[PDB]
Amino acid sequence: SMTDLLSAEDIKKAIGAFTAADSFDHKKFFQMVGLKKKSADDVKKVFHILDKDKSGFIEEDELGSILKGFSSDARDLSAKETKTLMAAGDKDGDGKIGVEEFSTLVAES
Repeated sequence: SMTDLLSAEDIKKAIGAFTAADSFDHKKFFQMVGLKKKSADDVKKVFHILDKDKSGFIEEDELGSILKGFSSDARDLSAKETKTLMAAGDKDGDGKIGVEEFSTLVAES
């Protein structure tokens, strides 16, 4: 889980409070979820949870799957988010998010 690091409450509200909004851009959700509340290391703690067999990074395509890790209560990465959230979080512009970019996504939102 990611409650000891990331604000457990935030993730609960941010995830279940935005059905369509976050559906467009989770960036804002990134703020409400409380991912910024901590540092890249803290947020990364979940990255190890979700990025278990992603070889260090998840692909925008599969990103919509791994999404449920946190979003299991909300929706997943759709066309909009793949291009919006993945392409954003992965500011480096690699179409994917790895241990390196997962820190950048914190600076994004």
